[PDB]
Amino acid sequence: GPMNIFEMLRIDEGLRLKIYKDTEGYYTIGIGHLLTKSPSLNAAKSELDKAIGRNTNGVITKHEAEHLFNQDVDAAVHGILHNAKLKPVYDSLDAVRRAALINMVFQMGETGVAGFTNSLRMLQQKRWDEAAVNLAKSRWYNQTPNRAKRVITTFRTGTWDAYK
Amino acid sequence: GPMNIFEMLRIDEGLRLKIYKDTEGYYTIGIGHLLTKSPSLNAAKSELDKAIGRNTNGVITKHEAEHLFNQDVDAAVHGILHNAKLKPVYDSLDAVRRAALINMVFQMGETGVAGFTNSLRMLQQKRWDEAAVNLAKSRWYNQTPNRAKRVITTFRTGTWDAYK
Ligand SMILES: [Cl-]
Ligand SMILES: [Cl-]
Ligand SMILES: [Cu+2]
Ligand SMILES: [Cu+2]
Repeated sequence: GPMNIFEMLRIDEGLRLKIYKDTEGYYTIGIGHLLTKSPSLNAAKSELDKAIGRNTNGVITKHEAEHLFNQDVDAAVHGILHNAKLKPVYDSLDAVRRAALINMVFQMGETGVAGFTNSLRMLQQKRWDEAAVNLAKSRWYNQTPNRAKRVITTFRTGTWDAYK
Repeated sequence: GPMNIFEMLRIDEGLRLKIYKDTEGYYTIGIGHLLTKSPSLNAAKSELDKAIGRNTNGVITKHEAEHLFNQDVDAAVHGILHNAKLKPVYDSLDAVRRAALINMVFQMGETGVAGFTNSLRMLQQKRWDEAAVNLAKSRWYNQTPNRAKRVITTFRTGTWDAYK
């Protein structure tokens, strides 16, 4: 198998077939698919049953998680292209550097990554080292350091060495 | 290896970005995606708007068409796996020939393909020439000869020769 965004996020997020609380405490399933920010487990069960189209009882198959994963990766890509701040940054970046941005939008969302501003401007201006240093000072690095370290390596080197 | 089921159906079905009527007469779009059995263009446009999530106005993009195509191919595979007559034939076939069975299901549906009792039994028993002769005797061959010929050649030879 070769290297791509789908294989990148698979190593980062991992697979979980049952409803679990994430790093922020929100109910999630599959390959890091956020169900609800609501504190109720029942609220998450309704969102899951909606996304799958059957009574899941908080349990899904690997294939069912693959569908959500492919849908989330695609949603992240379209989200970047529809965001006025994210799209000019995206188009400038190369194939491998685009994947690193998708990873962040998969993890934090459209609005969350668009709030970086300075780091986004640095990547658009091709300043790879300056952006890498600035990303470590962010709240994203303090919360998930293992995750961010691999993404920062991808944005600075322009290669997928952090996964090889 | 650029040849597979997706490429096989791209050749057989073709790509159309405007609402068209199939061989049967029903409103279709993309790479053979059935919209409705209704003879209304207003009803089909509504079914296309609900499938995409925007005011399409009868026209879709190549990307939107690839989404519907991936959904239909997946649905065709599930149709085989959920069917008790289709699954043992599927599991006994090689990769190239599995694609020819998915092709038939994509085109006719799980129920219609299960009606080829004798031909399916011949495919399960590895009787390639006998299956080829019997499949040509069907209404499927009379209604759409050129597509059936290709699928038959694939089942007969176990190669991609009918396409490339
Ligand atoms: Cl997500
Ligand atoms: Cl038959
Ligand atoms: Cu898409
Ligand atoms: Cu599926």
